[PDB]
Amino acid sequence: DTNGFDILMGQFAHNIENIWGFKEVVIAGPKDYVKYTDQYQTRSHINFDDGTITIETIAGTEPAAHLRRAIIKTLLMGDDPSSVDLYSDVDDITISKEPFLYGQVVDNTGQPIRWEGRASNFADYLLKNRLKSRSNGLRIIYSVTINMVPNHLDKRAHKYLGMVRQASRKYGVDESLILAIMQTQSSFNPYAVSRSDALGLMQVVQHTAGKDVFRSQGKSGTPSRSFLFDPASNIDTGTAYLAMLNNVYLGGIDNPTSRRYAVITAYNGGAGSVLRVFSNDKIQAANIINTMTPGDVYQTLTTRHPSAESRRYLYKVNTAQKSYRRR
Ligand SMILES: CO[C@@H]1O[C@H](CO)[C@@H](O[C@@H]2O[C@H](CO)[C@@H](O[C@@H]3O[C@H](CO)[C@@H](O[C@@H]4O[C@H](CO)[C@@H](O)[C@H](O)[C@H]4NC(C)=O)[C@H](O[C@H](C)C(=O)O)[C@H]3NC(C)=O)[C@H](O)[C@H]2NC(C)=O)[C@H](O[C@H](C)C(=O)O)[C@H]1NC(C)=O
Repeated sequence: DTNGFDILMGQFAHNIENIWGFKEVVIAGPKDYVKYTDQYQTRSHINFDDGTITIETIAGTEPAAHLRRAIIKTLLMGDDPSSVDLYSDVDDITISKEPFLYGQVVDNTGQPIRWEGRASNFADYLLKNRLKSRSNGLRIIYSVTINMVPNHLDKRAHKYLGMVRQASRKYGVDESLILAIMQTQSSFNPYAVSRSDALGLMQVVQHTAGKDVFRSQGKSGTPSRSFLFDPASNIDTGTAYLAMLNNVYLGGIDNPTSRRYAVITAYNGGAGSVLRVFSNDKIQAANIINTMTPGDVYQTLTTRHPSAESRRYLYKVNTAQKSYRRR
């Protein structure tokens, strides 16, 4: 095991904790892109659920200078998530004719940003007119907040719809379920990384779901971090696990709506945990489910299942699915 990945997460967080204070240890998550540059002095934070871009620095020397730098690079960054290291300070951000953010944010001119010229003017504007300052209690932080367009979610999702269509046809899993999961888990952030090393758009863990999927396809080993950070691959894997959950691990459930509630919960909690909500023996755990209505099942799962994380998850995913379901 290269748990030596845990180690440099530990090293990463401690390097930040040293420089920013334990009060300011902001680190990438499933719905939050956070990239440190300039030796942990400058950080760029995209918050994908709230539609905000926050670019901070704590450097006491020419803060505007390299706020400007992060601002231009972040706006123009070409999404290759598999080549970006959010647990590192090395600048592995690349400028692209087609920035990942293109269309999700407009300058104060109202124009989408794709050229270094326009990006530059916009940085200069923000620096002159929206420069903010804060202090942790012990040292001064300079920042710029950039609001993303109101329909930024839809813009982002548009990138992956084709993949979702394909995966859905392939594995017989509803588009709306894939989209509802993906939205809930990452808000369609391809750089998404969790505290349990779930990876990518559909937040797939390598040694559990990833391993199962490979095995179920005559394939050997476990998907790498590069693989699960490639949109197409990740969505195909996640969707495959959705199908594996639905046919194999939870096929005992007869009612498709009840199976779905079970499948959704299990995607986050494991089918094991889900079955052991009805009882320790998979057999009549399944038929206790076969006695209840789906409203029951959704009830019993949203209230009486161990992981609080899961109980909210099922509520969340079903709530999103209802909006992606109608066409
Ligand atoms: C962003 O939030 C994170 O979301 C992730 C999902 O989007 C979620 O990851 C999921 O976590 C659960 C466990 O927490 C995990 O479920 C396990 O899955 C494996 C693989 O199918 C099961 O192991 C198999 O068990 C069967 C029999 O049941 C065996 O026959 C088979 O051989 C086993 N295969 C392997 C490779 O071991 C496992 O079943 C256990 C062993 C059991 O029956 O008791 C499941 N666990 C449980 C408890 O049932 C799920 O697959 C995993 N990944 C995905 C893509 O869904 C994150 O959860 C993390 C890991 C967490 O625990 O916090 C979510 N949270 C975070 C913080 O990242």
